[PDB]
Amino acid sequence: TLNGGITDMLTELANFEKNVSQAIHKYNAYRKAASVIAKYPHKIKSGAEAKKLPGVGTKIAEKIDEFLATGKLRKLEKIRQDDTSSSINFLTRVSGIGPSAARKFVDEGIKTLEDLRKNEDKLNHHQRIGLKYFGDFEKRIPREEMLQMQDIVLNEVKKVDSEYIATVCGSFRRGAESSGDMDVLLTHPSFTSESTKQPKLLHQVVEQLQKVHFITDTLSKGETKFMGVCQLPSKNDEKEYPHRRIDIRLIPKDQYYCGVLYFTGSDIFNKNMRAHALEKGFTINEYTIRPLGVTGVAGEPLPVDSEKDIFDYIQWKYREPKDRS
DNA sequence: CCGACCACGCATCAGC
DNA sequence: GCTGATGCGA
DNA sequence: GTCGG
Ligand SMILES: Nc1nc2c(ncn2[C@H]2C[C@H](O)[C@@H](COP(=O)(O)OP(=O)(O)OP(=O)(O)O)O2)c(=O)[nH]1
Ligand SMILES: [Mg+2]
Ligand code: NA
Ligand code: NA
Ligand code: NA
Repeated sequence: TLNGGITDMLTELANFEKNVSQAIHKYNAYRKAASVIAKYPHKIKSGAEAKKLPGVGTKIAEKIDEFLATGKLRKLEKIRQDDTSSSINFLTRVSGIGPSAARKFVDEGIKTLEDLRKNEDKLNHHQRIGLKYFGDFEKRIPREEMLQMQDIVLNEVKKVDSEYIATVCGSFRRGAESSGDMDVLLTHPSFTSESTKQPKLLHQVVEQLQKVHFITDTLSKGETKFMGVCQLPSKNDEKEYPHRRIDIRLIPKDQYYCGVLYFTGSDIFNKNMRAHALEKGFTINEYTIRPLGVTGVAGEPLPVDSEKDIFDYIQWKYREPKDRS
C-alpha cells in the first residue's frame, strides 16, 4: 500500500512473464523485487534509490522512474492492449490451465469464457472443474468462513480417528483476514519417516469429508496430497457459499515442523528462507533440513523440535506466521 | 558476461 | 511396468 | 531480470 503502485506494476509484469513469455525466472525476479520493495519502509522516490535494494536492477529501476514520472508504464499499456496476451493470461486463471495449455487454446481459437464452455471436450477433468467453479474460485475467502471450514475439518477428522492432527496453514495460519483457499496439514502417529503402519490414512479422511458432503470435487489425489474442492453447507433459501479450493497434505508426524513451516509460507517467504538456508550450508524442504556436502549432497536430516529450531540453524530470529511474507 | 535461479506431489507423455 | 521430462499448482 | 561465479 505504501509502495502499492509499484509492487502492483511489478506484479502484473511478473504474471506476463510467467503466463505469456513463459519465463518463471523473470517471473520470480519481478516477484522478488516487488517482495523486497513491499518490505521497504520508506515511500520510494526514484529508481536510483530502489536499485540499492537487492533484486532491483537497472531495468526495474528504469520502470520505477517511468511509473513515478508518468503514473503509468507504456510496456504494461501495450501488453494490456494486445488481445492475444490478454486472452492467454486470462486462460491461466482456470485451475488446471497453465501457460502451455492456455497458449495452445488461444492458438486453437479458444480465448473467451464462452469459447471454453462450448468446448468442454477440450479440457481434462481438472481443467473441467476449474471451469465449472471458475467464478467461485476467483473469490477470496473471509476469515470467518475459514473458521467455519477449519471447524468442520477438525471435527470430521476426529470422527475418523482422534490420533489425527489437522492444522490449517497457508495465509490462514499467518493471520490473514481473508484467504485464497484452504491449506490443511495432516498427521497421524501411524505414519513417520521410519514407517507407515496404516493403509489409506489420507483416504480415510478424504472420503469422510465427501461422505459428509463437504468435499465436492477432486482435482488430483495421491497418498500424501489432496487437491480438491469443498463448500460450506448453506441455510435454506440462502444463496449457497462459493465452492473453494482445498488442499490436504499428509506429513510424517516426526517432520511436522518442517512441513508446517513450508505449508505456512508464504511461498515467497519460503523461497527466501530456503535461499538463505543454502547460504548457511543447509537445504530445507517440507520434510527435513539437512546440511549440504561439498559434492552438493545433503547430509542426514538434523533434529527439529520447533519452527524456531529451523530458523536457528539458518541463524534467523524466529518469526511468528504473522510476519512471514 | 554467461548462466544459475526453492522444492516437490500428482497427472501425463515419450522412450524404453 | 520404469526413467526422465512436461505440465500444473504448490 | 538480477546478480554472482
Ligand atoms: N517452498 C515453496 N513453498 C510454496 C510455493 N508455493 C506455495 N508454497 C507453500 C506456502 C503456502 O503458504 C502453501 C500453499 O500456499 P498458497 O498458494 O495457498 O499460499 P497462501 O495460502 O500463502 O495464499 P492464499 O491466501 O491461499 O491465496 O505452500 C513454492 O514455490 N515454494
Ligand atoms: Mg492458501
Ligand atoms: Na540492487
Ligand atoms: Na490456472
Ligand atoms: Na491451496
